[PDB]
Amino acid sequence: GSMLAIVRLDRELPLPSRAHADDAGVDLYSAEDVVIEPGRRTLVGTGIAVAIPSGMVGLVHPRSGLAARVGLSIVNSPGTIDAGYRGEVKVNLINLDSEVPIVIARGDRIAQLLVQQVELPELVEVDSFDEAGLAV
Amino acid sequence: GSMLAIVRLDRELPLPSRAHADDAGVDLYSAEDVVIEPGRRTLVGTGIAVAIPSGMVGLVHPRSGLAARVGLSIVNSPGTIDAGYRGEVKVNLINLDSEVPIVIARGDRIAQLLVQQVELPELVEVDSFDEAGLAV
Amino acid sequence: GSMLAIVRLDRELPLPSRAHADDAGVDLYSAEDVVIEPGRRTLVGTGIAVAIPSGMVGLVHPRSGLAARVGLSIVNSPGTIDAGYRGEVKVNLINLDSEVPIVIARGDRIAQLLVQQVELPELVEVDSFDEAGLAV
Ligand SMILES: [Cl-]
Ligand SMILES: [Cl-]
Ligand SMILES: [Cl-]
Repeated sequence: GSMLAIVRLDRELPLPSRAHADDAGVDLYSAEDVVIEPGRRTLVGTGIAVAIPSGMVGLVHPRSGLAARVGLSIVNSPGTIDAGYRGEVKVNLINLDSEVPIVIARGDRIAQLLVQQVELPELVEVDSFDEAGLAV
Repeated sequence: GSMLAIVRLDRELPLPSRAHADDAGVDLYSAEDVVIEPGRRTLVGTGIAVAIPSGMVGLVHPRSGLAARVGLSIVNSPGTIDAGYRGEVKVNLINLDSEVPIVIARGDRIAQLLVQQVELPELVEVDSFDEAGLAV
Repeated sequence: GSMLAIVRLDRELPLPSRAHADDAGVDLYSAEDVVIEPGRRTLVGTGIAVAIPSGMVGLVHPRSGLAARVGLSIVNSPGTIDAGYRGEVKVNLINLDSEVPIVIARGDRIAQLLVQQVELPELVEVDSFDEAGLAV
């Protein structure tokens, strides 16, 4: 198997973990108590940092279920975390409901983190796609 | 090549299929007739279930083209389907238009399914990233 | 390493490039000057085309930072680009702010392009998941 190094910047939150072996995502928690009014957005810290491996990407998705059903989502979904980035993971949350505010308590699940391989091609300009080495 | 097992829970819908060999996504259909009013959302069944392989993830994306141009999207995009999950695939659809309802007929394309490899690291807490085995 | 062929359909825009070696995404630019009013959407050309390799997918994501903080996103995020598709990459942008228009100048960063491997299974119908060859 493999590992992902994680720092709890906020030591009072629980350590994120993969609940079941097959689960693509790991839930991340809110470091903040906030109320997001209808149609509004706010950047919320998760209180963790990660060391995504070289050649991979971290992907931050909204969650399904009750959270989605109340209209919680992420403005820039999917959020990306580069191997470079070892700062706090912060999530740009939006309330897509038109009438009902979303109350978020500190410790509440607000997003999930996936990890995948990523290709890192150098972009090479061509004048047209009539070049050797391209898909037919 | 490879295969993905699919169950038609709703036997009266057509079987989803990859239209062209290179297509990343396979279109999924609505099992329901519904009208989504401006700014509203609703959870809609696709009438299918899939068996995502161990070590992979299913990813449910909104479609481009006319659907996107009328403002159809998915609240929690991208939706994820774990190797665990063999229930019906349901899509949390939202109408992002401010004035015009979106009419969806049973059998209409409402999302696309991609399949990718996924990494499944165990999350290991560290006090800081000054540890052996990490990207430089 | 690897390469991705890119055509500048609009020769007056700068060539997109991976800013740092570990960056998952490459920023794409607007070929257009446009103002997106609150809650409105518009399809904007990037002035480039790409040749995604066989067996891979291009993924077009919204960007984090100031763009996300003003409410810029993509209706059908993540946008997908197939190995088939060698036309101009166009982005369905939406202003998720309720009050403040988003001004986009020609040359402004409006999205990022990731490249990943993708699985291309043939979908095979089964009557139930009680079949050989499936995850336990
Ligand atoms: Cl490059
Ligand atoms: Cl874990
Ligand atoms: Cl197929």
